[PDB]
Amino acid sequence: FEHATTVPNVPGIPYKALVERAGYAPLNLEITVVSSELTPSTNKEYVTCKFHTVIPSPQVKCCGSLECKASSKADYTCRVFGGVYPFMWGGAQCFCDSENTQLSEAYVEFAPDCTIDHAVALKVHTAALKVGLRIVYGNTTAHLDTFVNGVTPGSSRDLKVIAGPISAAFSPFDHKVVIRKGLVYNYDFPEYGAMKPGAFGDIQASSLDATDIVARTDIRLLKPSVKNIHVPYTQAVSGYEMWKNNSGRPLQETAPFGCKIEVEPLRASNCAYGHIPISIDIPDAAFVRSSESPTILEVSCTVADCIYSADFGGSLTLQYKADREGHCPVHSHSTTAVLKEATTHVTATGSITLHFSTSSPQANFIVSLCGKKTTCNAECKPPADHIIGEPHKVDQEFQAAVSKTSWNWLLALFGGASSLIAVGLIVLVCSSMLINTRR
Amino acid sequence: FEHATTVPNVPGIPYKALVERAGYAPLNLEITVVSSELTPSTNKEYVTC
Amino acid sequence: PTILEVSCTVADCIYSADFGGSLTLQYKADREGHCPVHSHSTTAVLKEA
Repeated sequence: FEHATTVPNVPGIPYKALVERAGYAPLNLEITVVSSELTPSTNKEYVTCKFHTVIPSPQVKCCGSLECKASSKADYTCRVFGGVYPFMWGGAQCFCDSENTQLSEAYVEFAPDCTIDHAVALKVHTAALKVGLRIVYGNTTAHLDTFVNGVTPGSSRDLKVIAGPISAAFSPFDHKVVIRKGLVYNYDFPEYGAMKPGAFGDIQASSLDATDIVARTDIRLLKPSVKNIHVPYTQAVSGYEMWKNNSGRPLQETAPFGCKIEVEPLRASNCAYGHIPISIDIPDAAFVRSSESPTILEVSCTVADCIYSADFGGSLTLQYKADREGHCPVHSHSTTAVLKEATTHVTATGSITLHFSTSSPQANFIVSLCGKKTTCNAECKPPADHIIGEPHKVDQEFQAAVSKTSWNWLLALFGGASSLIAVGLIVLVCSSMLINTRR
Repeated sequence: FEHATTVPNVPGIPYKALVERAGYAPLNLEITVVSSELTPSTNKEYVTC
Repeated sequence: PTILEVSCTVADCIYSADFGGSLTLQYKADREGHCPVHSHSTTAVLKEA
């Protein structure tokens, strides 16, 4: 039976449903998103990190001239200085006062420590929500993973499931994202090759192992104005370190919907966003023929002490009579209430003390027991503790958020205001017809 | 879970209340003041005889 | 345990400082066990709990 329903995309929440085929008995269905692994499609724009300004050993032509040459190295820059007459500890390193030039040279390369303390820039073209689902149907159950797309079904042995499209398309990753030592930051990094000095990504390459690194750290070669040989290099503060100091907190602690964030591959885990359209290809052998299931003769309900809370703050006792003992499914036909239990034993007579959690202050919901339906209602009170360590298993249907004791006043006062809107016209009709009867 | 109630300030009398822990089955609660010790703040003024 | 049905029939009783009152309750329950018993009304307190 290819049943279908919408499941709330909240991790660990046991959503419950009931399937009512014609000839087969009612069967309990419950779903929980045990995991979500929203992984975006991504590619490496560039790696970036601290750079080891290498200022290579300078070159000299003691009596002649020199000229720089082009090079592929990152931010490679050169100047030829005249009249340098440089010295080393041995003494003067050249034999001409004039006619002597210094070829200073500078370039940048990834520091040896970039093997680990480095960042990688990634784009997130799109993200597909792959949710691991725990599914239980009748007494049997299976654990499987599915993609919330509505195109590719997730099948676990005989049980096949199709999920999606997600109710609300969502992703925590901004179009640009940067990864650093397992942390994730949504910094709007500049495009490949678009390096700017001192900002993030001032040096970039496709890989730390690459030999085509490029950079633009505004490195400047000053005029050697000292007796000993020197290459006075002045450059912008290392952009990677500057960003590291001002990155703000990582998305890993600020992503919406409480999503945990993990690398390898980049993904958002346990996001609690929207709802997941679910359809299940339940194998027929899971059901039993209606007459095979115990069936009630008479049922009644009593609910007491209930409290609207994320906890199962409600308690109710259902009284029943049934054709025979056995196991029965139980469910709530009102989504404003959900039961803790799901299946119970039953007897020719007796009662089941069920547990439930509800948001509406009135426990006004139709409980279904073994295919029968019985109304239950009672005043539920606000919890004594304003905070609970558990997510709510229900959402406030505004139609029931107003208590009967409060909805009472709405449905009372909205009526009376209209009470005379027609009476004036009725009096007009009466007087006019009296005139037409006497005129 | 916490509960609160007023209690008659009478020694030896076992006061009794019922805690209605929502979905948990209620629990009896007898509050019994074994003794009271109203201690005034005091300072010695002087000894005399 | 929890009780499906219950009713109160008070025996002869005396309003006094002591437990001069006695009452009885018929009950129907789902199973055996120690249920709590208490008086929600402030003007009366049960000896048993």
